[PDB]
Amino acid sequence: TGLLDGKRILVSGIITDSSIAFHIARVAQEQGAQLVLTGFDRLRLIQRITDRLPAKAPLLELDVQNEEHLASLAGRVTEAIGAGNKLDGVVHSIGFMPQTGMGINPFFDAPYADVSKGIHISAYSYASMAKALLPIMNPGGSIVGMDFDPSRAMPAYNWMTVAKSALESVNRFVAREAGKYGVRSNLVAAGPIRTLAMSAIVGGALGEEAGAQIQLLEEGWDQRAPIGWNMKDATPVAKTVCALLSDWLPATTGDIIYADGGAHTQLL
Amino acid sequence: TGLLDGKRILVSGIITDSSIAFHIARVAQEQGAQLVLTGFDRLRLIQRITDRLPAKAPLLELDVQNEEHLASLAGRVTEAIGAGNKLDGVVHSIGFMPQTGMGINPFFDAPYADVSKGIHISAYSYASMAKALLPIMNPGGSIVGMDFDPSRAMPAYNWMTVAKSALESVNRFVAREAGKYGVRSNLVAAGPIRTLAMSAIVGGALGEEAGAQIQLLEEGWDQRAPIGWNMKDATPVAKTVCALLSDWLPATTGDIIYADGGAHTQLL
Amino acid sequence: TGLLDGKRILVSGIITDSSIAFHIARVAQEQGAQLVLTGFDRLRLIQRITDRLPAKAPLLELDVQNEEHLASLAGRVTEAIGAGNKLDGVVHSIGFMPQTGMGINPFFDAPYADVSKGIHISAYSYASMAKALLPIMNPGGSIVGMDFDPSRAMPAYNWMTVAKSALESVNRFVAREAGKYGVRSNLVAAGPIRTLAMSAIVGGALGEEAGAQIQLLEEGWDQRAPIGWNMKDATPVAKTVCALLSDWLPATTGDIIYADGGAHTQLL
Amino acid sequence: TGLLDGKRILVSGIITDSSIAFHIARVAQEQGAQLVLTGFDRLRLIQRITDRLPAKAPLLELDVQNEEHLASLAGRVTEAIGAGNKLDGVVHSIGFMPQTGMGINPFFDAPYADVSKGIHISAYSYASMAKALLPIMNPGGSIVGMDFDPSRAMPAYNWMTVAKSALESVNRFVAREAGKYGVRSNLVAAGPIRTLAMSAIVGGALGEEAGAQIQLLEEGWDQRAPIGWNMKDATPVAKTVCALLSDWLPATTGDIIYADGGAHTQLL
Ligand SMILES: NC(=O)c1ccc[n+]([C@@H]2O[C@H](COP(=O)([O-])OP(=O)(O)OC[C@H]3O[C@@H](n4cnc5c(N)ncnc54)[C@H](O)[C@@H]3O)[C@@H](O)[C@H]2O)c1
Ligand SMILES: NC(=O)c1ccc[n+]([C@@H]2O[C@H](COP(=O)([O-])OP(=O)(O)OC[C@H]3O[C@@H](n4cnc5c(N)ncnc54)[C@H](O)[C@@H]3O)[C@@H](O)[C@H]2O)c1
Ligand SMILES: NC(=O)c1ccc[n+]([C@@H]2O[C@H](COP(=O)([O-])OP(=O)(O)OC[C@H]3O[C@@H](n4cnc5c(N)ncnc54)[C@H](O)[C@@H]3O)[C@@H](O)[C@H]2O)c1
Ligand SMILES: NC(=O)c1ccc[n+]([C@@H]2O[C@H](COP(=O)([O-])OP(=O)(O)OC[C@H]3O[C@@H](n4cnc5c(N)ncnc54)[C@H](O)[C@@H]3O)[C@@H](O)[C@H]2O)c1
Ligand SMILES: O=C(Nc1cccc(Br)c1)[C@H]1CC(=O)N(C2CCCCC2)C1
Ligand SMILES: O=C(Nc1cccc(Br)c1)[C@H]1CC(=O)N(C2CCCCC2)C1
Ligand SMILES: O=C(Nc1cccc(Br)c1)[C@H]1CC(=O)N(C2CCCCC2)C1
Ligand SMILES: O=C(Nc1cccc(Br)c1)[C@H]1CC(=O)N(C2CCCCC2)C1
Repeated sequence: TGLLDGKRILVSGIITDSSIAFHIARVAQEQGAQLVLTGFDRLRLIQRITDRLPAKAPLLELDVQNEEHLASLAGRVTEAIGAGNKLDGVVHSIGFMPQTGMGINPFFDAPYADVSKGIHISAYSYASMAKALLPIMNPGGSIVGMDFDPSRAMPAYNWMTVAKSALESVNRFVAREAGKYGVRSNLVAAGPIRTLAMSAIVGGALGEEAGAQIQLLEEGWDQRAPIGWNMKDATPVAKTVCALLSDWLPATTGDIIYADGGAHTQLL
Repeated sequence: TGLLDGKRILVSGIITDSSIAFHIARVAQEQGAQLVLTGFDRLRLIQRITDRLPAKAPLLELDVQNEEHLASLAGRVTEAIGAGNKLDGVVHSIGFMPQTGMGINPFFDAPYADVSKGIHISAYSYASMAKALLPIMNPGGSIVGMDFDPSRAMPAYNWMTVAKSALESVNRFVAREAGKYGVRSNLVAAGPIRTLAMSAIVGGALGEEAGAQIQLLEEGWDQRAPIGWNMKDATPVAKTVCALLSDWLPATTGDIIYADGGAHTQLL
Repeated sequence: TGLLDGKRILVSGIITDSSIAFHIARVAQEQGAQLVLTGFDRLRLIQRITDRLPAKAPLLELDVQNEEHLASLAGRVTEAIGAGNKLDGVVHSIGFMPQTGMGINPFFDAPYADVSKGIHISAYSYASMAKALLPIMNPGGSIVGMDFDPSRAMPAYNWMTVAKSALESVNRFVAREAGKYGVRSNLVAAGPIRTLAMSAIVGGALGEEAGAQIQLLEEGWDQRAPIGWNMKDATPVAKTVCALLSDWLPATTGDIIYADGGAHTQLL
Repeated sequence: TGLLDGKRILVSGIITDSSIAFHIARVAQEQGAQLVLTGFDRLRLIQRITDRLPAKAPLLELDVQNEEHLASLAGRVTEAIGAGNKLDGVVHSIGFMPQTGMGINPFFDAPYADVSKGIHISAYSYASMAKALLPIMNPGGSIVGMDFDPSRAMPAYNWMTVAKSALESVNRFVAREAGKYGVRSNLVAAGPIRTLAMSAIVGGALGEEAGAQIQLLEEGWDQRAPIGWNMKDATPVAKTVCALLSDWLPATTGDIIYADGGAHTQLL
């Protein structure tokens, strides 16, 4: 009876209880969705974290840089949700950039191997996951990825900005493919969320100046947002992802929905 | 139990059974909303049309060019929904441009009096309506207006394009005001919908070349849209408006959601 | 031998020696252009100001709200530059909004008559001037208007933002008409320039909060701009307008060039 | 006495006489610039081609994937233009994507190694070249790269679209670095130019459907462009690059100038 009643949804990207994907998973389950989860590398940790979700959900291993994992993924999902069943939704909440590509390390000093790894995980993998899963998605389905608005440059975000610009472009091409299946593809551009790592960066993990810059970004964000922005609360973001996973945005694809308090619409 | 259960929503803009606002009203009522309707000039016609909606809804007169109508509107709404009750939602589905400002009449030949009238009704009135109704809206509420993507020029749409560009700008300022009330303001940029008037234009009501241009626009739209576009079906648009009226896009304001099949994301 | 050698260019919008148009006129003359000037209302003042330009230029009266002035304009220009000669360039540097539509007066309290007047002068008149002058422009010619980036809302600029959004839309339609003549149409989106009026607003002419907001805008602008921004210097803006008036941007029309230090490309 | 009189400009990207960079080089020399050229792999061919330029220019080898080439580049340039002299301009006209990432090969079938190579050459190298050359650029200098508008998806261009989206993002960060040197960074988004390779693709080199799609793109481009578009003529593009290399766009950085006939401003 919830927003997502009866829907089978794959959620990637949980690593801590502060992960945006954890909150996406929690809200989707509150709204009646049946989930399959995917996790990278630390599956014991991730199972222990996801035990706290309101309902049980199978956890599958997925390193998006691993071709074998991607080749087997649809079969492993079908095993978890049962033969003859398909997915209605896929959430990509995956991002990574080596520390040379973010923070106080100069923009020009990031080696391309590092940048390439970040773009692989943060942008190309959105296509990789759609390739793997569209064959087991139902018409009317929905693929959602997470974005951080890269239309303008900003301090420290550096090559991760570039990776997000690439992701936005990938999403428009994934929509062309997904459309053949009756499936939508979209991104949610979220405001800053104080995940574990972000608090670590604010605390200086990538250099003092980067931490200072993020605090400034956060303060400015809430100021600009006409309805404000609470960086400690991922729930408005998770709700937005569930809106796109639902039946209520049926004519939106290849697009970007901004769950950012309206900040990007305001100069000051 | 629907998406809009318990919500009180004002819907403007119904004039025929093919009006986008009629379909918005129908879907909102299907999803549990309690409506108040507003109508321009032809209230007997509009009552007869809206008798076909699934539930009863009070019809109020509102000419957005009439200062008296706007000054009395909140009191008349409060009378209709009962003292102590406020609105959760407001739908602006109002547009007009004199024939000198659209169609085959040359762009340069539209007198400013005509253009000004079109901008008054199509853009300024979004601010007028927000001014009148924000004092009787609840926190968490939502103001939605209808848009037709004006970021690029196109044949025949002419000064109505300009009016929509102005509307998009107005919406960003209305978000700043609405935010003070805990209310969101957004537009839905819809693909072409074959309303009575559009079929009239396709049939040559504003000149043969304009009709030909709209048919080309419509065909191109469905081609570009990765999930296609059915100009005869307003329901995907109405669903999108209901999504914004709901609780499920709580961090989106001053913004534009595209219910256009994804066409604007694709060149060809 | 200058950039604009041999070119005949009409420059509107001079009212003080700090007007952007004064600096446009000065630079164009330095670069070899032969000018015709147009002025509103205070022609004695404007002649006295423009006596300080490096070369003589005929001054013609043009109130863009006056239909007679617009109807006679091409004939008066042809008289000034000589029969058989046409214009190569037209600069629109005209803007106005009543004080109810800018400053600390609330957004919702601007009467539409005031907003309409501002849109007439600031947006519709770009079309009016193109209508009047395209019949006496040479192929390869260039129409340039002044813009202040309205893609996001901001404090106090209010309905002038809306007028600029409308102008951007008008410019795209003027390009369609101008193209028939082999003429380009573009806008220059300038950073903040401390004209007489702006210093007056900073000094509180439209309310204290508006003045404070502009100082904040100015400071933020220079901070964001990767090459900085000097609000006291209009010359980089004037140079950009001359670039568009020249032969060196032959494939750019309906477009917006940002002479803003790069500020709009940067979040922080 | 030309537009670029006295300026020392590095031009990369010549491989045939139809290369956009050849035409950029030709026009810059016509306008008084003194050039240094860089070439990839086929230096005998490139010397023979560039012998046809109006003036002599040293050719240097530069594979942007080669760290040694980049590390030595500034020293080799300084050798060619003489100690104590610096560059005023740098043109990046470099792009590549393996055939798996463009054409009729499905979007999902491009291996990441191929995509990474394309992004390395087409996007990261803009940063690589700026890193190498900013230490030998004069204040007031200008870095220009070539772009093909990737804001919307389109048939066949596929991962090259993604690479261009990344480039646009890189350019905004390169502007932040370049600004420290008093140097601007910008892209020129060109309309389609019928280079050797493009004619090869139109002739079916990357599959019949891709060729058909490009012909459609080309036809639509000229139709939309308000001043038209001649895919056989690179000169308007080269002129635009020279405008950015000149002193006449001094307040534009991190930005994109569209030398596309105005096509991107028009829907139809
Ligand atoms: N935190 C914010 O402020 C913010 C804002 C907007 C968007 N986003 C985006 O939201 C998404 C989730 O980020 P988050 O803030 O929740 O951080 P997070 O660290 O909780 O999530 C990132 C996830 O990426 C996964 N990942 C990394 N490498 C992987 C690989 N090889 N294979 C599979 N998964 C891999 C990690 O295991 C982790 O689960 C990312 O796309 C991020 O860019 C974050
Ligand atoms: N039809 C499409 O293709 C399309 C596409 C995108 C957006 N839109 C927009 O959707 C909205 C509804 O348009 P529609 O196609 O349903 O047409 P419609 O003719 O059914 O609706 C337009 C409404 O505006 C009302 N109106 C006109 N002058 C008014 C005034 N003075 N005061 C109050 N109301 C007034 C009319 O009475 C009518 O109800 C408009 O904003 C239109 O621009 C339409
Ligand atoms: N000053 C800035 O910060 C800034 C920034 C970006 C863009 N702009 C724009 O540049 C242009 C010039 O502005 P400015 O700052 O030089 O101010 P200004 O006051 O010097 O110029 C505005 C001009 O508009 C003219 N004008 C007003 N009503 C008119 C009418 N009825 N007919 C004809 N002309 C009329 C005035 O006489 C004046 O010459 C305007 O379009 C303005 O919006 C200004
Ligand atoms: N042709 C068009 O329609 C078009 C349109 C817009 C933009 N562009 C862009 O203009 C630029 C030039 O393209 P073009 O059409 O003139 O094609 P071109 O083939 O003539 O130029 C591409 C150049 O990239 C060089 N290159 C490839 N790999 C390299 C490497 N490892 N190191 C150094 N250089 C390398 C090639 O040697 C060649 O000189 C590219 O950025 C292209 O994306 C082209
Ligand atoms: O890093 C972030 N913001 C951030 C913003 C500005 C500067 C810097 Br340094 C960082 C947020 C946005 C984002 O994509 N994140 C990712 C970064 C890679 C690992 C997963 C989380 C976290
Ligand atoms: O007119 C429309 N499309 C349209 C598109 C292209 C050219 C021309 Br002429 C028309 C649609 C979009 C739009 O705002 N409409 C309005 C026009 C004013 C009266 C209410 C409906 C109808
Ligand atoms: O007003 C301006 N900036 C400005 C910016 C922010 C808030 C406020 Br209040 C003002 C500048 C930009 C602009 O279009 N101007 C116009 C305003 C109308 C009269 C001519 C000059 C001056
Ligand atoms: O490829 C092009 N257009 C193009 C457009 C649409 C589909 C396809 Br397939 C191709 C043009 C634009 C562009 O970046 N080019 C590059 C491609 C890589 C090698 C150098 C030239 C050529």
